[PDB]
Amino acid sequence: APEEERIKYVITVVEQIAKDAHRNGQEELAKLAERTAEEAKKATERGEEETLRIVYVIVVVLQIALEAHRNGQEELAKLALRTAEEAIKATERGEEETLRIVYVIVVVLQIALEAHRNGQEELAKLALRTAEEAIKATERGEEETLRIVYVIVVVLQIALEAHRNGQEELAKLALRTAEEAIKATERGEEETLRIVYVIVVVLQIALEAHRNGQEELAKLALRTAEEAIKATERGEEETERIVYDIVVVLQEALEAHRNGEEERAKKALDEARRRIEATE
Repeated sequence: APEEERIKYVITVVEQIAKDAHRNGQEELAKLAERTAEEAKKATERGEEETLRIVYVIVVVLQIALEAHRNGQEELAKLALRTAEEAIKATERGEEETLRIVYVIVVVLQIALEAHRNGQEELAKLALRTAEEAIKATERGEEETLRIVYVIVVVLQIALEAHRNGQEELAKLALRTAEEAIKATERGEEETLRIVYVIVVVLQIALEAHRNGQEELAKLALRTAEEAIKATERGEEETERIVYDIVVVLQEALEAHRNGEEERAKKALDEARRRIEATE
């Protein structure tokens, strides 16, 4: 399993740095390596669970399209097919986004492995703390995607219940809400891909500069990628605030639909749609 061998090598290298730091006496490097190696384990475990929920979402959206076609409602089946296609495009973008983030971590840890092996302990500590911030930022993106997945799953359940209850207006309005949530996630993936590629370029500068002996250039480039990751985290914190404001609206739509007040549930999903379109 190539998806399993690359992760094992990443964790093995960092754990090897922690053992070498302890025998040499650098506990700051040891505690930084041990914590970074653990953050990678949690990012891998959280990534595996994130992949399963996304597959589950795609099955549900496709399941609705096949069911709505058999029940006669064709306009809802086309809307679910359009929603499913964008969910697939969103997942494929996340795959390339994940593939570039993994390369980010590998390059940084390669800098840390070479810096610690060549004696530059201050450069090795700088690389490991940048690697940890990159993993922490990735975990914050994984948790945020899971929050987005929950928004989609709740909306998909409303559309299925409304479809089986003959409430096509609420079913179409829900799928449209789930549709915009996927479009908003796509636009966030596009802007993130532009940032991650920019960070890859800067990290390749530090790796080559260290191998060629430009230590001052290597530290400044590695330092530049650190604040780029930190600046990206601060911007993502604001996006998390809006999503929580959307989840509260979906809970109002859930409670209005289960209690029969369908007019309040439609107004709630409509207000949530305007907020989603404004996010990105």
